[PDB]
Amino acid sequence: ASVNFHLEPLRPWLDDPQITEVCVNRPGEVFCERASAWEYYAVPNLDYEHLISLGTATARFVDQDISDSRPVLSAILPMGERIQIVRPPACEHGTISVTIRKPSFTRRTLEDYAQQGFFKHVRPMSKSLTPFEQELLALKEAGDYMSFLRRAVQLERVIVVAGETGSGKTTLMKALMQEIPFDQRLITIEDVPELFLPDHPNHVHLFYPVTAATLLRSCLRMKPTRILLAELRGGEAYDFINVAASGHGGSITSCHAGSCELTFERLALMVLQNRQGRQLPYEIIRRLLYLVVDVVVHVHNGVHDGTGRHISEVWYDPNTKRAL
Amino acid sequence: ASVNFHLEPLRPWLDDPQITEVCVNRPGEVFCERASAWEYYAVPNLDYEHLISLGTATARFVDQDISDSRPVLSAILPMGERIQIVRPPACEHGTISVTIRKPSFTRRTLEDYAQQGFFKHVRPMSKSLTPFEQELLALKEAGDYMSFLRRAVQLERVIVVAGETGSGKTTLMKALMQEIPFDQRLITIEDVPELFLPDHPNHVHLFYPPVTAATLLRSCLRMKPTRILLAELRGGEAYDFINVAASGHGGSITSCHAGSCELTFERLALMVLQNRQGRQLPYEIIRRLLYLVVDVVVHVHNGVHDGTGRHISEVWYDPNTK
Amino acid sequence: DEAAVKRAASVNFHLEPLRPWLDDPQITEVCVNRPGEVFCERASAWEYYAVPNLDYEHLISLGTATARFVDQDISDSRPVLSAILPMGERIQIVRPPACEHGTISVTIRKPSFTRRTLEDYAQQGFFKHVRPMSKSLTPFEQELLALKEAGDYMSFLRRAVQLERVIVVAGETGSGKTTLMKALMQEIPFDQRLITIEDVPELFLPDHPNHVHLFYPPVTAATLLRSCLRMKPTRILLAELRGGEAYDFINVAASGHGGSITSCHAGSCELTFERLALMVLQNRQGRQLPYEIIRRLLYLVVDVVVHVHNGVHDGTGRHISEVWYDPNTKRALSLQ
Amino acid sequence: ASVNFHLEPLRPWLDDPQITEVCVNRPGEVFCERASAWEYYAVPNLDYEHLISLGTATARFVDQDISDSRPVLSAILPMGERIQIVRPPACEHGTISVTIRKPSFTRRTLEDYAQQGFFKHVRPMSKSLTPFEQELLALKEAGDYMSFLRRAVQLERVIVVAGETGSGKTTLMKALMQEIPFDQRLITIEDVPELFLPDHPNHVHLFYPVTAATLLRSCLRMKPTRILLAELRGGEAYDFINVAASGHGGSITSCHAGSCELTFERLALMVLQNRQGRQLPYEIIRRLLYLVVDVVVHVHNGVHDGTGRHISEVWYDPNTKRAL
Amino acid sequence: DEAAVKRAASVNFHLEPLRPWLDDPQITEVCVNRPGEVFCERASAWEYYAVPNLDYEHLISLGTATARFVDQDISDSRPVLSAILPMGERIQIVRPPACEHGTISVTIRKPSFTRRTLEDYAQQGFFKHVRPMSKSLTPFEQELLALKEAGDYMSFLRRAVQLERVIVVAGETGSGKTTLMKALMQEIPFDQRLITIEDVPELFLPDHPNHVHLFYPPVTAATLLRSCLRMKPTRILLAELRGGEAYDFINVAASGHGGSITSCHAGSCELTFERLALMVLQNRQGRQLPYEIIRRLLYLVVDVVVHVHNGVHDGTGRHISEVWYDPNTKRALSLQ
Amino acid sequence: ASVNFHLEPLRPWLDDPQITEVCVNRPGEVFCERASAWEYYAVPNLDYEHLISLGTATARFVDQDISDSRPVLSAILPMGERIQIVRPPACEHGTISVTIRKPSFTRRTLEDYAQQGFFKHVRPMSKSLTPFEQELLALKEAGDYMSFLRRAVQLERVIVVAGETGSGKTTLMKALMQEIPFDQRLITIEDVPELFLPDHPNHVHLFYPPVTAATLLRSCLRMKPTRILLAELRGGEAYDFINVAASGHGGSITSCHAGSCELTFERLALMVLQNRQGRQLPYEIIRRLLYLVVDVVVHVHNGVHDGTGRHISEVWYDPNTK
Repeated sequence: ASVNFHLEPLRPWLDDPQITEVCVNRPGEVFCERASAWEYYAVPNLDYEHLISLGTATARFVDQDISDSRPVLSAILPMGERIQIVRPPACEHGTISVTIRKPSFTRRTLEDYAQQGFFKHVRPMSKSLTPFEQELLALKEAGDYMSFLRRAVQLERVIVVAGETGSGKTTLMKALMQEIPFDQRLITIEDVPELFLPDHPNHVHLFYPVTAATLLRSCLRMKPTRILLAELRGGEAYDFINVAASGHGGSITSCHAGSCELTFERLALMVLQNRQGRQLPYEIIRRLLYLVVDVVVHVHNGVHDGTGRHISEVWYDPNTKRAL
Repeated sequence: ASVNFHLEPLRPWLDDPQITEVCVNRPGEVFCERASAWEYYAVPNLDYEHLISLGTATARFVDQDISDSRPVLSAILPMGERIQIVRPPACEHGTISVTIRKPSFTRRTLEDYAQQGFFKHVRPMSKSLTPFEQELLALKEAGDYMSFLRRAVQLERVIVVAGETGSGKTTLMKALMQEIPFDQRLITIEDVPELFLPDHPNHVHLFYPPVTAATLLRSCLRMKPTRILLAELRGGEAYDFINVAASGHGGSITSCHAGSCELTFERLALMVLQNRQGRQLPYEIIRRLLYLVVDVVVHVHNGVHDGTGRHISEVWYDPNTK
Repeated sequence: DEAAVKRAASVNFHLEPLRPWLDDPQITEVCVNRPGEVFCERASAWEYYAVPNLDYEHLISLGTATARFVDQDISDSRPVLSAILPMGERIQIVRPPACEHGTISVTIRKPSFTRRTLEDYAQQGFFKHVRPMSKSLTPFEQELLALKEAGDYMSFLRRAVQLERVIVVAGETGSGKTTLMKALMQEIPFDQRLITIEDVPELFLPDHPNHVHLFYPPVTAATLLRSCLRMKPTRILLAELRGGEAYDFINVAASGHGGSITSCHAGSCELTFERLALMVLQNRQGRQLPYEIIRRLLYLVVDVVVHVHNGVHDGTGRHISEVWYDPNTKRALSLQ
Repeated sequence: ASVNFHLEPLRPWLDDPQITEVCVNRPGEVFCERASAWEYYAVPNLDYEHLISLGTATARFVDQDISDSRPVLSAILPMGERIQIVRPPACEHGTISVTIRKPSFTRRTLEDYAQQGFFKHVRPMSKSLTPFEQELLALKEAGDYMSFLRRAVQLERVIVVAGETGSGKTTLMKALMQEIPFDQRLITIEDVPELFLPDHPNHVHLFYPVTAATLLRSCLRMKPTRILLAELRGGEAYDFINVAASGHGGSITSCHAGSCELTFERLALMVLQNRQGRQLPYEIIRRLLYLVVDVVVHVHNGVHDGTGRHISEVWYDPNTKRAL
Repeated sequence: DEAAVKRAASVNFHLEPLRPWLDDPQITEVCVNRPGEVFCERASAWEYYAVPNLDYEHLISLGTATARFVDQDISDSRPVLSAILPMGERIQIVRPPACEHGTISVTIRKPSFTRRTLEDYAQQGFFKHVRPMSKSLTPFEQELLALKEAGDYMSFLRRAVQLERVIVVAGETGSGKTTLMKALMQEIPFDQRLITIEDVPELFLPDHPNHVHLFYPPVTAATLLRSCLRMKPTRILLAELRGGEAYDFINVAASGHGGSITSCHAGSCELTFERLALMVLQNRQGRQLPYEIIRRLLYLVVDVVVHVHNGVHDGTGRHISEVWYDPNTKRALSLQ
Repeated sequence: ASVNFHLEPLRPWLDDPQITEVCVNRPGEVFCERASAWEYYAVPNLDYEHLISLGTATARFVDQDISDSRPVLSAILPMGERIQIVRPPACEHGTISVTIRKPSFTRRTLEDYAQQGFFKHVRPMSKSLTPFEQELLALKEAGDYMSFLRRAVQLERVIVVAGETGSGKTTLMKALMQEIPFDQRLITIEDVPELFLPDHPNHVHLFYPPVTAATLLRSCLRMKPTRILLAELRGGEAYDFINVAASGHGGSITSCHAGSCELTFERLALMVLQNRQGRQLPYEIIRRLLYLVVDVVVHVHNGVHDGTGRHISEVWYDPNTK
């Protein structure tokens, strides 16, 4: 009842059966998902103070605490909605991230599905690529790497930006992010603010001094279109694999590595830092990386020959992704 | 004697030798198994309050407690019946679930079994694929995926509905559940109420907010279900799921967030490694357990880029691996 | 001195009705399964004797006296007792929550006094049948193997029990495992000593006078299995393998207790071994074993797996799907 | 100085350079080793009380405590002697086991060794057995198992007595122990007193309610001719292997097992209970058992045929001990 | 507001003598290795500039001001500092216990401002030499391989350094490893930026003006290796691999810092990899790696091992026993 | 300046460029290495008290402590010299051990090395067995075990003396030590003083009663020994032993209680598994490390039964494994 009172400013979209998700990224606004598309609404009556009290109320509704020491909260609402709340240390200051995912009521028979054309698009078996994969392979083969990278982001390929320390990985990552359609929901996970999103109104900045791993798990309950982890460095690599395997595509991240092949090499080493990652045979880890990582872009300092920063290699091998 | 008193409304079925199981899913009704088939009986004088008091009496009989914080109870009654009681944090509100399994007393000699045909049906065990499996393989081969899925449910294949979050897995899972014969006993395990069963009168809804999906799966072993319907596999329960399915509980339907059919088995393995026992298993053994237990994986795709919309991208079925 | 002497005299007092069997050098084991009777092991053969002046209360008192002699308690919350008696006898006592109500189980092991030198052993023919130098081949497991390959599964199962093979009855719940297990138990010779371990009284033995029913509601199936090692059973009949006991089962069987029959919920023969292995991993010591070793232990210990299926789906009815028997892998492995 | 005072009654044998070891098994006596042979001396002035105070004095000489809670003590004496002390819980009541091992001063050149015939007895390489091994193999082949067992004990083979529960293993073990020459030093490790030694004056009974494992390690510092562990049951199996691999031969022990092959099977499982035992691949454990265990005698109940207790099998395979 | 503004102004004050380089858009890195000079990276090339009005005390003050701006301390017990300056520059500062006495090391990384879209990258030719599609074969490591097989080890070693191969100088203690390492360092082009990590000042660089000597006596060889990632060295010269640093070394090298030369006490080339693997296991994260993966990392990262032996035994004198070079296994492995 | 003061009696050798190492093993003497050869010098004014004060001064210079409970010290002097100091719990009584290693300053180009013959001796690395190895194999083959053992010590093979307790391993180990050239620097590590060296003036006796055999082995790395003589391998030190031997310290002689040569490697592996790092190594890798590091195993047998008496039963040598 204390929770339901604090959910009052969200009633229009909470009661609208056409809407599947109700998000608050910062005071004053709401983003709602209606048929897989996001809509903006200006709700001024929704102060930062209001959202802070919303958090506490929800915490007290079940065995739990909300904090500064415990900024990430998961809860189930009276009417069956799931709510994820991230507070000010773990998310951008002055903001309180809320994601409410409404229960699914849709009832169709297998016959109803049939008439919707639900069984018309099953890919039979073939090692044959999708039209999108063919397209990317052609652009690469043509040597048009700019178009390749733009299309890869549009076709929601998982992209790892690789490079030697001080290579400009973050900058390239930022360039790639500008190719993400502006109406998609983005969540950034970082330690120091760099991945700003001026053209992507529907976004949440998450911060770890709470780890990158816990934030990645938080994202699963946050309905992002893409997750943008600034950098893979240790045990999170396993969680990253897991998140991407879960269906969260279109991710862009970065990794210090001396080449494309060394990227997969170093990512494997990071997986072995996870308690679950350690249980996986090495060959399985390497297979997971290939199933999940679509593109590796390596940025090179240009020093054995004074060429300056340049891209040394772009790795893309969907034929091993198809087969394996 | 306190438990026996509360058991009195069930005497007609508890004393009938033809009956092996006596269930109460909600106040006012009883379901009984006679020769592997369930029968409904309306029992008016079996209030919600009567069942709560039944629970406490049975708890005290074994020197245990049962309330909101201890909602799952296992006990053995003095006449040898085993009783499983789930109360309403862990089961549907205003509802108590009771399952009484009666002792087996039948005596038959080796000669009795033979003349009744107990040794006549011993199959060779050729890796040549059971009539049913050939039927399912033929449908997939023909590309009749609707009939395939209907038959799979009817043939009690273990089915995992896969897809990314918000791709309609639950809805498909619900569509597949409507293909389960209406006279079968069903138990749902979920954290949000979604898997409603309007056409399956014999059912129990179990809930987890310690009570977990894993404890609820273990509870199901003592509850005589025909199928177990776990809404979603997410962590350590995957191991318990494997174990339950390996124990001979077939016809399960569940879901799993995954980016493809292979990624489903890939993610399910990672979930098994979250279990204390699952961790002891070599990865190859986990992958082998999944193949022995999981018959079908249906992957749902949102069709965003190609503008295809909501569709099935792949159906995995390989009984030549099992 | 006196304190110990006083405590020794009380035990002896309650041992009085067993005095004849306890003093006879030709008797090695002395058992009481229930009020009014004793079973004694003569030359590896059991003999029945009626002792009416040996009621329930006598045995209760016997328990407590023996407990006190070790300074322990045989209460209803501590119903299993092991002790070494004044004359050197090992005694195991199980009381009424852990054994059949209105019964006490007593097993008295007796010490040697006769086999002191190697010359003694040779005199009573201990070195006479050392003839097996452990055959790399199959003895007349080939008889069993032929019956299986001839398809006569009824004879196979009867012979397997007679030949003391370890048998696991498998099937889904409600498939009739217990009933088949009981059918198989009727094939055990009626003069053999049997001990059942169950949660629910189901494995009744009308034709096996020398038996003890043990029960678990701390007392578990595992503690009861360990207790059996100190009773002198011919076979141990654990109703069902469900968790950590699986490891104790393996160790009981590997210690030379043949002819065990048990059950396990499983969807096939292969899924039986699969599920038994998971149960082993529930044990503190089972966890230390590599998976491949657990699977090897199962194959060394488990001779036959009979899987039961309810044919209601195809309309076949109650039948056996598969009988698993592979002494050749038991062989290879044990020789590997 | 407090230690040296308590070592006074032992001066004759401590200062005798001909003697390498000075043992006290119980109040009143001393056993000394002179040229690998033991000698008895009656020393009445050496009370139980004297030995208790000897222990404490030695404990206080270094960072340590002697107890009931800490009954096993290792120390190095002022003049370089090593002393092992076991007190009343861990050793037979009313006794205090002392073993003093004197430092080695012998100086020989390689030339001195040569004239002593030190290089005359090197076994070249052959898979050929020693005369003793040939002898045992012949007795076994002849079917004379009584003579085989007697000779095995005399030839200091490591013997495991196996059997089903209630088989008479201990009794056979006791029968085998009577074949040990009466002038050899014996140490028994058990939980309940059964392995009495009326004809072996030089002995120490060790007890665990301190484990069988810690007692086995204690034996290394106690100069036994043979170690007699009543029963192998868990992790000690590894320590047993280690002790036997160390050169301590002539051991006799027991193990519940359903056959000879099941003995090695069960012993392997016990090794896996040790923290170090777990590191060994299974094949290595099985190889260690074969290198260390010479004979397995299985005692059988005689029940499939009413034959009574008998020996079912005697396992002896030195040809796999030679090769592997 | 004001507090932060006041603290921002102090840093800028001490940044004044670097103002010309900091404001020039064509300059990307700005370094101070010692009082009186700056080195700046123009187009991946270093340039020397003399700045006399930039003494030791200036740099001390610069450190403290930057520390305060992050609210930290650059003391003699905390001599390594990382910070992000007001205009976005990353700055690494090492002071006098951890670097050469009477010197401070400053490295200022500068932010982009120009490469915002993919169109920008193409304009400055970032997509021009993506031509290597990573050859499964050997480029002109075949040149090195021929020199080794021709037996011209002197040319081989010179070329290996020029070709920026990772080189480990191996040998027993007192075999002259350090001297050979110094000989090999003279083969590094004099215009490359070098950073030495040592316990003992030995790796002097008279012919390499752009260098920083780092020292470990908490500051360790490992923390210094991590510090190097934020300076902008061409190569890192760790005097000796001894323990847990081996893992950081592997990660520095795998991150794209080619041309490293180091040493290791070992009795042969094979014993080098053997000992390096043991050092990796001294690392908290190194311990998580299976042994086979550690050995694979070593092969991916270490190009050449030169083993030195003192021929006093045979009377051969100071010589090289073996040169190990196997790009074919590096290859197979990285492609495996 | 406090350390420099106490260093003044060593100035002649600390300032001589031809000298690479300056050692003090006991009061009154110095040993210096000039061109890989040791030289003795009598230094009267270098009392036991002077060396204690040297230790403390050096400790304070690096802000550490040195007494009975902290007897091993490692430091770097201001002129770049590394100094290892062991004081008399951990080393012989009335004795302090000092080792000063001087910085290497030599500059040579690739051209300088070539003309001086630094690249001329690069061997093929054929698995065909070094002249010395053939010599040793021939002696064993001829059955001349005395000459074999003498040559092995001279050729600086790592030798493990094996046998059961009280079989005379120590005595043989001492006999083998007399075959080490008298001008080589030796360091013994023991818990009871037994490995006396009357004919080896340049030596240090290290003792362990925390100080262990393992810490003492690591100390030896900074002490410039020609050979390390660990009395006995018993536990976790085995790993450090392997590591020291793999680091290029050859000519080691040690002992190990074992019932045969194969049982020696068998027991040494078990000892390695007692080390925290040793535990991470697969067993096959431990066994391989032992074979790479251990050249000879001599087994001593008491000859009790056969009445043979004290003799060598087997000599293991297999350079075709290394």
